[PDB]
Amino acid sequence: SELQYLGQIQHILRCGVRKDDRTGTGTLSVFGMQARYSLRDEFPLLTTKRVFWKGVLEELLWFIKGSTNAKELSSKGVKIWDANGSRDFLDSLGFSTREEGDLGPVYGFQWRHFGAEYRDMESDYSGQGVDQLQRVIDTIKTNPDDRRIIMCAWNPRDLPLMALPPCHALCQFYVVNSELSCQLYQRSGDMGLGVPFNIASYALLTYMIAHITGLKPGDFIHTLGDAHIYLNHIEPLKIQLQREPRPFPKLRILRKVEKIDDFKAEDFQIEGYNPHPTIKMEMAV
Amino acid sequence: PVAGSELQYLGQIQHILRCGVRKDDRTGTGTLSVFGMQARYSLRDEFPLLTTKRVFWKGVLEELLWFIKGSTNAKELSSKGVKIWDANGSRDFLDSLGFSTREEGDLGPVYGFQWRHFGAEYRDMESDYSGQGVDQLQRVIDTIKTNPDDRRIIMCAWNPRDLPLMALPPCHALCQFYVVNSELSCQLYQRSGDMGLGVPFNIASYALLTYMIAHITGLKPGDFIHTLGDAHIYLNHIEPLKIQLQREPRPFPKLRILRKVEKIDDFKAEDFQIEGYNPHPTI
Ligand SMILES: Nc1nc2[nH]cc(Cc3ccc(C(=O)Nc4cc(C(=O)O)ccc4C(=O)O)cc3)c2c(=O)[nH]1
Ligand SMILES: O=c1ccn([C@H]2C[C@H](O)[C@@H](COP(=O)(O)O)O2)c(=O)[nH]1
Ligand SMILES: O=c1ccn([C@H]2C[C@H](O)[C@@H](COP(=O)(O)O)O2)c(=O)[nH]1
Repeated sequence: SELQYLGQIQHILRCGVRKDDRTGTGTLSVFGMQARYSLRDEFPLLTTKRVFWKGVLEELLWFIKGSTNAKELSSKGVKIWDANGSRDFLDSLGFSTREEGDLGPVYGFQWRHFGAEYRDMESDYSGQGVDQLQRVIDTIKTNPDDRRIIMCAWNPRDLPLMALPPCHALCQFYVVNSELSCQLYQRSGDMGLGVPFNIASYALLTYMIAHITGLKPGDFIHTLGDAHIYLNHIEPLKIQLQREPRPFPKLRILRKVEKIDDFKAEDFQIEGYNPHPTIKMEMAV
Repeated sequence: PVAGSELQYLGQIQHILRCGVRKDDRTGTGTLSVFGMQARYSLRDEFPLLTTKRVFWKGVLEELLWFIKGSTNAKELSSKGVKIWDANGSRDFLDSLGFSTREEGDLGPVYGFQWRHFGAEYRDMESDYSGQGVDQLQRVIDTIKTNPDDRRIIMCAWNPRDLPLMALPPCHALCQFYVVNSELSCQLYQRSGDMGLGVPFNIASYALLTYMIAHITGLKPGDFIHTLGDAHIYLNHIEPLKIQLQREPRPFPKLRILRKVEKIDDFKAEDFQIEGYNPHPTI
């Protein structure tokens, strides 16, 4: 359960090697990890530290709508991408002609219009590109034993146009005994700030697709590439590691939804979530 | 001591036999399947060519060189004695997918096309794609030489746009490279792995690729992390694998690169020598 995440934190603190990165700060890094989180009658929202669930829900709906505009997500109260869409950051990447908030062809664009010619964030891409999100839902409805149910956000062609290359680069879905499972490949995971957020993110997505396809949520397999702890996250994570985890909350979908695009934020309710106080961990940039 | 050796593969075989659920697949046969597995194989002064069963090393070497050249022609690999792709390029098979206008052997935009010209408009196997697409294979080599701490060293063969034009969607869809202490490591994401026939072949394949890139970039090979999606054992493979599972593995061989190669395209099959490979008889 949650001990698997805490075990990964401990393993990086005890066996992780020092490795500098692009942000100038240091990390303790381990390459190649895998954890398994059950989705059966529980939702893996971490209890040893309060997780920004409101951000998790809005960002996933922000992904599903295909939006690549940081202002669209920030206006919902979730400012997690405002640093990567700011004028100073876009200029540091050479995007002087882009309006502030244009993250480029990122998660939302690749999920819904993979292969389309990206112009800007306010363009209409209807009918353009590959709709991977609907393709995986239809494949599950008709051929649940398929071993190719993959949604990939890593686009080498669109890569130089992205404000930040996708961290959760590829995910695969798996069905057996009417149970829907999902494995995520995260090329680089910020164990302090991003990883707890990403775990609930793809657990919520599996709950959405299971509800649409009438399946029961199974497991979420979290595979990491460069699993790293930033140096300014060492002391906060040592505090979290000394906390006793509480029971995971449960996720209730309030109404019967037929299409993935009809999900609203008011359709989801987290019950029984009593986390420890939040731990401030600053984003590296 | 287990460590990152062949015992991990045998352990995965045992775990699927004991905890794998029955799951039908696209083929007429069944599988015992487990979703989500990960193993670690050391590349330090040894090469993970499995010893509990003889591995088609000639196929491993020729197929990787066939990928590096950007070829999507099954006949080009078949002419080297490796007929593993001949079924997916046959005339009967191409017609069953709707590719009636394709010459026999045209596998479509597959690994060789996606590794070297990702995003280019695919025509056929005899086309010239010079200057078109993203050369991921050269990009990862350049990134390792100049920015080894980069967390984006990724070569991805999964192309949703080119997917309906492929004779077979990529099983090993994405791999990532990692550098620390002058050691090059590689993690592979395999969406579905045949533990009996494919997985031992794929382990040596990407371990050999790590040896090639380490030789060019002047780094030491480290570990190869094998991540699996649908790790499955075919039902007709259960009894042969139970026999292999009762065998004691022998020490891994060593891979020797005979000459100093500067570019990934200059590697020939005669540049590699496997020494000390003593596998068990085939089952
Ligand atoms: N280095 C580095 N760069 C990154 N770029 C984007 C991410 C992903 C990502 C950022 C932030 C969060 C979060 O939880 N944010 C907040 C939580 C709270 C709260 O818990 O009260 C209040 C405010 C925020 C906020 O950011 O407005 C979650 C995922 C990321 C990373 O993880 N690492
Ligand atoms: O969803 C996300 C977004 C970002 N990050 C973290 C991983 C890295 O610490 C940083 C991205 O930096 P690069 O690996 O691209 O250098 O953000 C995550 O873990 N998950
Ligand atoms: O490099 C490869 C190619 C194929 N396979 C096996 C996995 C599956 O058993 C089958 C492919 O079938 P699909 O997963 O596409 O259904 O071939 C491998 O293990 N490795």
